[PDB]
Parts: sequence; structure tokens; C-alpha cells
Amino acid sequence: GLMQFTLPVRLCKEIELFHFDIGPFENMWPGIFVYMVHRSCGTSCFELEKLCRFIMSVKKNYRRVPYHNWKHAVTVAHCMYAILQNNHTLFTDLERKGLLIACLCHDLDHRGFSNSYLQKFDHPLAALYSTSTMEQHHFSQTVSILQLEGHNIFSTLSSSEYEQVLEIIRKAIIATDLALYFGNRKQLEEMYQTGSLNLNNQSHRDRVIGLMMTACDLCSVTKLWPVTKLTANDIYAEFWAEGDEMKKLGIQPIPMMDRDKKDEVPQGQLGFYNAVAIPCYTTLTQILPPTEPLLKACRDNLSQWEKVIRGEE
Ligand SMILES: Cn1cc(-c2ccncc2)c(C(=O)Nc2cc(-c3ccccn3)nn2C)n1
Ligand SMILES: [Mg+2]
Ligand SMILES: [Zn+2]
Repeated sequence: GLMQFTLPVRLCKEIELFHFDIGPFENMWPGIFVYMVHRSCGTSCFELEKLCRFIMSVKKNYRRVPYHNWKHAVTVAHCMYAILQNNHTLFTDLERKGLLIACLCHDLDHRGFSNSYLQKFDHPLAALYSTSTMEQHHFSQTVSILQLEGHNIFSTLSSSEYEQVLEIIRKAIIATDLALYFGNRKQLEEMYQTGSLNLNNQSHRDRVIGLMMTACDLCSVTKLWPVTKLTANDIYAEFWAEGDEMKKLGIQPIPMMDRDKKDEVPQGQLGFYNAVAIPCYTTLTQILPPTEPLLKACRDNLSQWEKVIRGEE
């Protein structure tokens, strides 16, 4: 019980910042996650033996794809850590537990293809789960891993606390389906502006946790420019593989996914920042003021893509 994880000095300080990059040393990522659980949640939240076994089974069930990989999982959990740590008193003990675990598991067994490609391919998962197809799959993989002998990190919760955390994780993982973000953010916007927003209303907390999940999921746009720009290569490597597979089904893909239209990337990033990322971090910052550094970093990155278009890089 007296066994802490400690990080080297630079990581001990930088892990607390929203723009932290977890680095290229994969074998330190589990340790980084346990560190974040210990500080976010407590040294008693989980049996270390079970938590380590859970982490390693999760890692094994992420695939070797350019972006939707184990690094993404840990990165998304770090952004949740930073939100939780800057909003100490707003979240219950169950929510802190559930949300880091949800972030770690939110893309389990991703193949690097969108919901839309699965439906056009007529993948068996598109028959089992008609909407949020990959996200319902990620939640299914999460429940499966939790039921492996030795992996039930929630075993010391009471029966009703166990049902609550699995429900926090289900809604948090479904919320990472970007198709659902637009409605959720619009509704949070109206509620914040007419002043009906009420963090004691469960259906409102669910909406706010959804937005936190979108914010954490998109957090590549909130890093320092060199991280954001090199992450974009990984994201587009999957988009363009998907476009290739569309062309194999005899469907011209959208330009976002066509490797023949790489020149259009900078203008496509502008649309994405303006339509998704800025609106996401603006509402998050209106609901949770200490998450403003995410909105500031995002706007810095929009300005860098505007400089790419003006030829200044
Ligand atoms: C889910 N997600 C994460 C990112 C993202 C985040 C960070 N870096 C790169 C991409 C994106 C995205 O780019 N989205 C995105 C890119 C383009 C586009 C259109 C034409 C030509 C090139 N790109 N359209 N959209 C909607 N979507
Ligand atoms: Mg996902
Ligand atoms: Zn994700």
C-alpha cells in the first residue's frame, strides 16, 4: 500500500500540464497511467496487482495502427487526468475511477476505420450495432477484459457502486462517437446560456462528461505545434488507408480520406478547428473554467494552420 510510482523530475512537473506529451518510450506508459490514477483517485482506488493486469490486457487489445493505438489511449487518459486535477471538487470518487478507465478503454480493438466504412463494407459489427458501431464494440471489449479472472479492478465496490461506474464508462465511451458530439455541445450551449445548466441533474452531468470525453479524444489539437503537426500525419495515415479501401469498394472517398488530395489538408484542418475543436473547448471552458489552457492551445494551433496556408510554412 506504501508503493508509489514516481516519475523523473521533468515528467513529474510536465504531466500536470494539459499539453504534456507522454513520449516515445512505450514501457513507461503503464507507469504514467498508474501515477495518474494514484494522484487523481488515490493509492487505495485499485489493487495494484489487478490494475497492472488490467492495463496490460488493455494494451494487448489495442492494434498496431497508425493513430488509434495504445499511445492514443494513454494520451486521452492524460488529458482527462489534467481536467480532473484542475476541477478537484466537481467530481465524485466513482467518476474519477470510471473516467480514467473509460479513456484508457475508449478505442479498444480499433482497426483504424470509421463507423461509415464498416457500414459500407457491411462488416458484421455494423449488423450487431446499427449506431456508434465501433464505440459499442469498445465498451463490449472493456466489459470482456473486466471479466477475465484477476482483472476486476472494481471488485471492492458495492453492487450499486459497480453498476454506477459501468454506466459512467458506457456513456463516456459512447460519447466518443463524434456523430453525437454536435447535438451534445449544442444542448450544453443552450443550457449554459439560458442558465438551466445544473451539475446536480444526472442527465446534465452525463452531457458534461460527454463533452470532457470529446475534449480528451481530440486533445492532439491542444498540444504544442510540433506534437500537433506530427500527430496529424498519423491521423491522416489512417484516413487515407480508409479512402484506399473505399476506392476498393468502388466509392470515391471524401477529400479528407483521399491521399490524391494532400494539398487540401491545411484548409480541411481550418474547417475542423472552426466546426469541431474550437466550439468543443469554448463550451468546455464556459462549463469548467480551469480547462481554458486547452482552448488557448487549440487557438494557437489554428493560427499555425493559417500560417501553413499563407505559405509561411
Ligand atoms: C476525429 N478527427 C480528429 C481530427 C484531427 C485532429 C488532429 N489532427 C488532425 C486531424 C479530424 C479531422 O481532421 N477532421 C477533418 C479533416 C478534414 C479534411 C477535409 C478535406 C481535406 C483534408 N481534411 N475534414 N474533416 C472533418 N477528425
Ligand atoms: Mg473512437
Ligand atoms: Zn479516440
